[PDB]
Amino acid sequence: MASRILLNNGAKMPILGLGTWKSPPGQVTEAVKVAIDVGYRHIDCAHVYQNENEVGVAIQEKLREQVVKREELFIVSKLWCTYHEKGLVKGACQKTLSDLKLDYLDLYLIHWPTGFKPGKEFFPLDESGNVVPSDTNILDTWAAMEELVDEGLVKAIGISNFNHLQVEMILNKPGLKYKPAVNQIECHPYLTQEKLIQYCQSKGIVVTAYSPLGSPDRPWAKPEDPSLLEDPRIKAIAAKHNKTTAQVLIRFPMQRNLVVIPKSVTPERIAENFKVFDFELSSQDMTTLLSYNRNWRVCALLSCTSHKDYPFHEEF
Ligand SMILES: NC(=O)c1ccc[n+]([C@@H]2O[C@H](COP(=O)([O-])OP(=O)(O)OC[C@H]3O[C@@H](n4cnc5c(N)ncnc54)[C@H](OP(=O)(O)O)[C@@H]3O)[C@@H](O)[C@H]2O)c1
Ligand SMILES: NC(=O)[C@H]1C[C@]2(NC(=O)NC2=O)c2cc(F)ccc2O1
Repeated sequence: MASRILLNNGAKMPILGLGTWKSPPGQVTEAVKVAIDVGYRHIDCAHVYQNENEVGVAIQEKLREQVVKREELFIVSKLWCTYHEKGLVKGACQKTLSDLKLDYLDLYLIHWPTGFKPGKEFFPLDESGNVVPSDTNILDTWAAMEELVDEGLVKAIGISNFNHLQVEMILNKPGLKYKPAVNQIECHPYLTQEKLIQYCQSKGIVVTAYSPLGSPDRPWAKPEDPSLLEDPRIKAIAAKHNKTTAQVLIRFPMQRNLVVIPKSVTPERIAENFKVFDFELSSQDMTTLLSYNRNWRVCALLSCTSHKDYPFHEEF
């Protein structure tokens, strides 16, 4: 299968990337170095993950070592919710660039459609405990993102956790200069997202699937939540193809024409997770995995359910 998908900005994005949420700062430099050594060319980052400096140390080393050229890498980061104000977006991008040791990003995403009050706290909640919003409109945030393209700091802009109509708001924004290239959303067999994927693909927007393994290291997991890596039905499909459960869970979105970004800091698993271009799931396998949908989310942003722009009220 082809390793890179064409974006609506004319650049090609690797369909397999390395995730870095929850990767410890003491382990993520080695994790990104090993990932680049074994073939990965896309790294998914975010300022709110608090490890971009350490990701940058790895990228910089592999670039200086001439293990890879900058043009061959596809580096993604995300604008955090406390920087939606027009006057804060460039600084937020520039801090990410400085941390990552880069002079441009390949793709910069609005991390959530929800803007929060600016300040040192990433989740600034009022005496009572609810997120304090910003009044900045997300069409104005989008215009600020478009300026980053026109200034050369980013080659592509996109969105993340946007529901279908929020996508629609962006796409219908008066004066729209650049369409979003990507919508990065949670997607796996327990949250299959057919409606939202269809809408986005129909518009030339590429979808990236996050938490493709079900995020077993998510901070709020409970023993009684479903577990994709332990699902006997998924292990059965993996056994049939002589692959691991993780490899099936990574190959599944690839065959829906999605980009996928599994996280690991374990060198053996980083390597294993990339070995997904040598087998094919059947259509029957694909439909069977889709049938496991239960609308179950890893990331529901539970402190923001009353924000004007909370995304997960809408069906899709
Ligand atoms: N846009 C957003 O709002 C958003 C939200 C969530 C996630 N994301 C992105 O998506 C990435 C992936 O999602 P995620 O971090 O939630 O979870 P994930 O990729 O679904 O799962 C990560 C977990 O799976 C384990 N693991 C990886 N490979 C494995 C294998 N081959 N066998 C067994 N276990 C394996 C990892 O363990 P070890 O690391 O210990 O090996 C880790 O505990 C993130 O890191 C982030 O980059 C973005
Ligand atoms: N479940 C949620 O709603 C998650 C999302 C998230 N995970 C992720 O990758 N991007 C994100 O917003 C995350 C990351 C953080 F550093 C802090 C909070 C948090 O809430």
